[PDB]
Amino acid sequence: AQHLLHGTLHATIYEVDALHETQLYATIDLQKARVGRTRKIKNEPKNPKWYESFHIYCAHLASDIIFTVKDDNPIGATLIGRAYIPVDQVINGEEVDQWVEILDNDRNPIQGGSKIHVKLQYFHVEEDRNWNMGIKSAKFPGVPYTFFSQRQGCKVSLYQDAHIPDNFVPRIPLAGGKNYEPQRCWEDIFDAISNAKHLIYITGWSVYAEIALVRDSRRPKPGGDVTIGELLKKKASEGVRVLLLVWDDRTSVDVLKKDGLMATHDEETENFFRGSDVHCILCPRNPDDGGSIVQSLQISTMFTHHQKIVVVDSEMPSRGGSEMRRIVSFVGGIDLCDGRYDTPFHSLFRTLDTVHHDDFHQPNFTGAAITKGGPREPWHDIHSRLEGPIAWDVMYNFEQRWSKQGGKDILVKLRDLSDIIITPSPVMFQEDHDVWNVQLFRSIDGGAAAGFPESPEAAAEAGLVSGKDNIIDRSIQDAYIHAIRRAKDFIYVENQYFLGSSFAWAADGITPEDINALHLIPKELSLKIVSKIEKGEKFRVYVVVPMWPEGLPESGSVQAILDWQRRTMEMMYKDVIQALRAQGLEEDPRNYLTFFCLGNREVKKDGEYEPAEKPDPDTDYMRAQEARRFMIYVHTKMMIVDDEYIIIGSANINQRSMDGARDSEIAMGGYQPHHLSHRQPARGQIHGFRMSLWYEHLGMLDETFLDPSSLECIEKVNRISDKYWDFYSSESLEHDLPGHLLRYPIGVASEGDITELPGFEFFPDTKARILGTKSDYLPPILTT
Ligand SMILES: CCCCCCCC(=O)OC[C@H](COP(=O)([O-])O)OC(=O)CCCCCCC
Ligand SMILES: [Ca+2]
Repeated sequence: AQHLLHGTLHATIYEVDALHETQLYATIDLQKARVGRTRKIKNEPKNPKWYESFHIYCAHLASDIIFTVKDDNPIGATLIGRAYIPVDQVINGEEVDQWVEILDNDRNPIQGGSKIHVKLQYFHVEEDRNWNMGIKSAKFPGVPYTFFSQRQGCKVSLYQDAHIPDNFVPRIPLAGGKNYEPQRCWEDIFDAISNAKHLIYITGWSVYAEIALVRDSRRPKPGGDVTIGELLKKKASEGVRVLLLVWDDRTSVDVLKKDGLMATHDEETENFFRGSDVHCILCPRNPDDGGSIVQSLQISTMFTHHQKIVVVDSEMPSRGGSEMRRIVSFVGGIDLCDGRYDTPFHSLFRTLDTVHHDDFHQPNFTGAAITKGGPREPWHDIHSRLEGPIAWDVMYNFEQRWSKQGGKDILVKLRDLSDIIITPSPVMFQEDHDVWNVQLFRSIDGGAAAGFPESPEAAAEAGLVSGKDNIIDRSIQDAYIHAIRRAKDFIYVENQYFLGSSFAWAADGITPEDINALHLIPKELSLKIVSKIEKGEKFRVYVVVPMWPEGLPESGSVQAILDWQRRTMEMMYKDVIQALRAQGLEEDPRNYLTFFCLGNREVKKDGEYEPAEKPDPDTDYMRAQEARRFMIYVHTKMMIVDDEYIIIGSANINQRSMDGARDSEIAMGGYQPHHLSHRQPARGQIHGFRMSLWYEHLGMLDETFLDPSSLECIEKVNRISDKYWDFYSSESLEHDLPGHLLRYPIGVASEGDITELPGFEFFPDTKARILGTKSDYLPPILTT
């Protein structure tokens, strides 16, 4: 490991020239990091011949690029050769077109001649016209090598939580002279469902038919008390085509109940719509490549369809009148199930006799229930509404899924409604300063979605890659990579998971190549920080994660995940410290990369709901109840870059979501072309949205928050978050927490190692190790 390939590797793998029911393929490694594989080409034996374009994104230390030729026959797997090509030949720019050799294990050659042929060419990241330049013009063409292309003429409504009460957001001034206006997710979903006339298409990891979408007594909507299940049956009865694709976890219902069993009522919902006009379909999810035959058998009950989609037809944005319809779609992190309704208040105890009395979510305690009291787990999340042509791309993703894994041939035929539902159309003129350019992205494979291109040439144009048994759409990871690479001022992430780039982890008690969390997001982040230190340019990265991922915090799963997270932070912090040290700067690396979680703490006021019962005596449950504090769960999957570009979707920053062929995901990336930060700072809708989230978490607006690349900003934000952690973790309680953003409770050693905060080996009120524990039982494929 000596040279750094940070950029893009164009490669074509041609043949072997010799040698002496086969299924034969070839893989590309960068030293030990797999970055590509050809298709299994089959019957053909001696001179097997693939010609596969590869567009590879690199952020790797390497001495050699290595091609391995292998045979995967079910009669038995088998390695053939191993070609080397020192990266020295490739760092320069160049176009290495060798007829390189197919060698063996001691590194002398295989049978008697040939010799693999390959074409390579490496572009460092600075070759890209947008590296360190941002979106840089309203002519920006989008992310390349993706299945969906950028759309123009779109409108995006950014959703902070499921609901926002009146008089919540402060005055946040935006470019056109107007103040930021907050939108209401579930209010808008209720209206879109209520008003549909032709189609309603929904996919979820969980749909619970009993939730009511509208609950704010000071913002009442007629019919709002109806449950989503009864709303959909009413709509279907009128003749609207209501199609649902809800994840089928293929565990049967566990009739018994230990009470932070979070269950995806999948059988219950399918049953709820039986005999109605709603067509609900349980949709199984089998991954593409499960590893061992032994490994595959333990894991293939455990991968999910994770897309949260609602698609409806809606009336034409319109003054009057009259006749016609468009398509409107929703994507983000918010499923239509229990535990997801919340507001930025994120109350622990003060809503249990109002909006949460029959929607009590708390899976981190054994046997938590409303009858025993708080704290509930509050739900911070982010969603979006997409109008304009982009809405039809989400609809089309549903159509590909329904055709491959759905039910009867009952998709609404838009060609038959050409006189009612328009073709995919702008909702605004491109000259309107509110207009959005939006592009859809996915993690999905050919086993879950019909209609992917077949020829390897058409696949590579869409950025699709060959899997074990299916073609793979990984445009979500690619969209994150480009969004990070073009970043020039700051990145703000809120995500449920933050772990990956395991090829660059320290071999510390693990064999890194075993982990296979190969997506690049954490490495592109730290490489981006590194490059701005080197240029003397200001840059900051803020990351908001949950205090711990949902579940009992001592459970093997949570502790495994917290250990992956710790190794990812540790690798990043060593990149940043090494770069700082290389400039002879002695600085706090937390002034360049800073990690947060969320928390609440409420005093007990008179007249609060008093539960009848009580947790058991020395439980995590009882401690939390007495300390009056708990985490605010970060379910967000969102990244804001430079106040000008935003990604919202279902995809977590882990290998499960970023791989392509594990869970199925969806996200949108967008910007407003008239509100870029190329020469001014951007002050459009994405800026107002960031400021509203910051107001929610920090409890205040501050001048410094306008420019988060400034040192003054990151410093003020950390300092405040340190004070909130002290308020949070203190045993005494004088007053409510003034904000929610807590410095993530870890310390960074002077060399990058992650250390425990003195006195906080365990999260407050728990016996769960903040630093995580590697599991002996869970395979990395399940937890990364
Ligand atoms: C003992 C509990 C462990 C705590 C963290 C994992 C919790 C979990 O598996 O959550 C369910 C998850 C999808 O739902 P959500 O997490 O997005 O609400 O299903 C997924 O698709 C995500 C799985 C990601 C990695 C964890 C699985 C071992
Ligand atoms: Ca929130």
